Amino acid sequence: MEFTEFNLNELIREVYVLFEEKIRKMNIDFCFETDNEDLRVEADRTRIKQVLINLVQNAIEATGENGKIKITSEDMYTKVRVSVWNSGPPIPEELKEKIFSPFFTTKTQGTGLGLSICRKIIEDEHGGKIWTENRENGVVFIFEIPKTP
Repeated sequence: MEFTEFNLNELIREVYVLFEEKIRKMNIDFCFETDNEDLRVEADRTRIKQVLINLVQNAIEATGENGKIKITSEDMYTKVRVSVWNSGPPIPEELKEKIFSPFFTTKTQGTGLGLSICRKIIEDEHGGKIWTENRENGVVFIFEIPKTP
């Protein structure tokens, strides 16, 4: 695991830069907002990164050309929350939970949403929570981790 202290907002930036070319090519309107530029946490930097990478990849794929992605990060005292919202069709409430389970079907297209590993990292490793809600003309994926283990 190796837990290090880092600016969580630095991870968000690295992941935007990773997908920036694609986001631009697709004419996706991207927004990042934080209520605290220095959002310090002790966590497994590599694994949290992996979660953000998956959430942004999925948001790009779900929103499609001319879509919209917003990431927000929030300082909540002893914990942080990161929200990755995309414009696009809602996830049916029935797959809202199911989506984080180790469930698998050949019906799923592409290489998968990778959300079981996301839940493994956030909840099982970090003691936090990850969930999804339907919002605006879109869908949001939210996680919360404690600031310290």
